[PDB]
Amino acid sequence: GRHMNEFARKKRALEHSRRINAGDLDAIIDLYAPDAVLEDPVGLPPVTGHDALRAHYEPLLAAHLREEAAEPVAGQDATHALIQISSVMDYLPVGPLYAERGWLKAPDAPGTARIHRTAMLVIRMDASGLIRHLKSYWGTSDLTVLG
Amino acid sequence: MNEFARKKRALEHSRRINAGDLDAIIDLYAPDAVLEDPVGLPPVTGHDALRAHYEPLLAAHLREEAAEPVAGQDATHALIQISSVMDYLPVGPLYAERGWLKAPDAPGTARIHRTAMLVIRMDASGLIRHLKSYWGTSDLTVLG
Repeated sequence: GRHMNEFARKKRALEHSRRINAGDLDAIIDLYAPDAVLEDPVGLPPVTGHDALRAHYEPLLAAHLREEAAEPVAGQDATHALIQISSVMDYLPVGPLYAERGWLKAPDAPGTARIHRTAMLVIRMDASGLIRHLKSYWGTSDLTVLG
Repeated sequence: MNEFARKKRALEHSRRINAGDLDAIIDLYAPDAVLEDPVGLPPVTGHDALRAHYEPLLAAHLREEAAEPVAGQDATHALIQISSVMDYLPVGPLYAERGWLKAPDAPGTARIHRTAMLVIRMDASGLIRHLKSYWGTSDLTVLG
């Protein structure tokens, strides 16, 4: 008994990419419901609630995570927006964790290498515009170690 | 199914739609496949309802251009963004009814553009168990 229209969900999905690029942690977290569930990537155990979300985004902000997002689409189901995201960030300090997980090799800078990743996000939003659930789909074949 | 395999099947789905052969598309689906197109509408399920879903699209000469897909680290998912164009008839009038677009001044030369993102769940054989096609009224445009 209340919901968010396609355009607001769409803009909201673009705002998530926007705030990630702006690098302010407080703003990124504000987009999530207090108990929001993040799967990044889908296939690994979910990150849930604000404190865990902060700890998830901090290393990404340290690696200077940079996203260029394509135009999102919307579901006709009152909650969803999907968006494709191309991303670049430094190998450090996240890369070694992706290496340990089995997702990529290990460059030879590594403090000058960068990582490219392609992902498609499935985003569930409630009537307040808060993200209740975000699934970031990307595999090892969507993960590349650049220069 | 490895990621590579999953990605290609996703691409193959767009290819067979473009080819226009009904049987070849349906052949990609598991016996109990579930299709949601669009997501938010009642699921289409079963061989016979899957055919009746794709038959008017084929008549509309639906063309898909697929972007590069991604795979989930979960052994089943591939996601793919799809831009599609089709003749306004015969499906347009359906969409216009529900208020998803405004009916054109032709309609015999008008086209329908659509942007969608698919979430495909496939079994070990590369058969589609579940396909969620996410597209909204704002992802739908009437051409000419």
